[PDB]
Amino acid sequence: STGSATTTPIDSLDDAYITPVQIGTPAQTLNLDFDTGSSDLWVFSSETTASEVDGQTIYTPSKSTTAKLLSGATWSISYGDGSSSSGDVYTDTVSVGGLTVTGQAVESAKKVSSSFTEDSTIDGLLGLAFSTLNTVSPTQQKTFFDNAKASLDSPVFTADLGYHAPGTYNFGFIDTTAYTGSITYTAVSTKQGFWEWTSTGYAVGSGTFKSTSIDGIADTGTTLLYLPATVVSAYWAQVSGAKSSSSVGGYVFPCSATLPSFTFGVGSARIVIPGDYIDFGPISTGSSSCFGGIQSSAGIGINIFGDVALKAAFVVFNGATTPTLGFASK
Ligand code: NA
Repeated sequence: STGSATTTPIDSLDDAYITPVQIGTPAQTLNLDFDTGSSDLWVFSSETTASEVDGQTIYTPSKSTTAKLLSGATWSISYGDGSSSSGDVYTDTVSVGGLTVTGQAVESAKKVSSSFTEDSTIDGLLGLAFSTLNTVSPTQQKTFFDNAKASLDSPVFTADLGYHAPGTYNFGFIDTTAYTGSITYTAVSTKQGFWEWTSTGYAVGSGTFKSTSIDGIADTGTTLLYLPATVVSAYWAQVSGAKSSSSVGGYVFPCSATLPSFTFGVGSARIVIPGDYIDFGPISTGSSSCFGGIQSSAGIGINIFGDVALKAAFVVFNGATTPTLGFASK
């Protein structure tokens, strides 16, 4: 089997991407944030505290003839941005892009933090990291990918995120039309439950490439590119008037600037992030200070290849017995 679904930016900055997901029978379609940095499929639901719902579409298990309470199971998750959610669990039929899993754990939120409530466009998350991070207790649950895997034509999914445009998540096949050149595969460590890999270095604009190992994760659920402070300082030093603002919470730059590209290494291959991809616009409406898309990972404890980096590539998440990541230009 395979599946193929379009993923759409939630706003003009590509802050996140939503993908329609069918849950239950008859289908209830919710728009979920596919997150390769977490392992829970959770949704706004008929159980979510009413004051914490503001415009989201909810899953109502009582209306699904295939829903069953996973008795005694609870979940609770905290993300890198300080957001959180928790609740109970149902099993139900879940379909993505025509690929169906029966018996998928659907984590129903009873509580969500303010950042979820305030984002009316995201109806929940669909985690795509390794199932060892799933927070369901007392019986940990599998991701949608791990449940689908054995049915798939190939044990892979691919992320093809757009810059200010829709893109695609495919399951079970490589679309050889969706990228240029060849795919370079690199080793993954699953020790922390993430798609963790080591980039071979970077370049700023037309500068020379610096060969240096940068361990980090491929995380579609993170907007920005978080890298070591040395790398990030080297990037923003090429932008006149850029600075790190403790008041704003990262590097800002004059909105009048033209940003340089940023290149990262994948083995001997190179992925180029155009400068435009690194502009996240005014820090507040009408400001002439703009927020940067490359930020320091210092204090986060891991480097994160988030959407800024991933949307410059066609990315293969190879979930074979020895997992690997693949990157191609596009
Ligand atoms: Na922000």
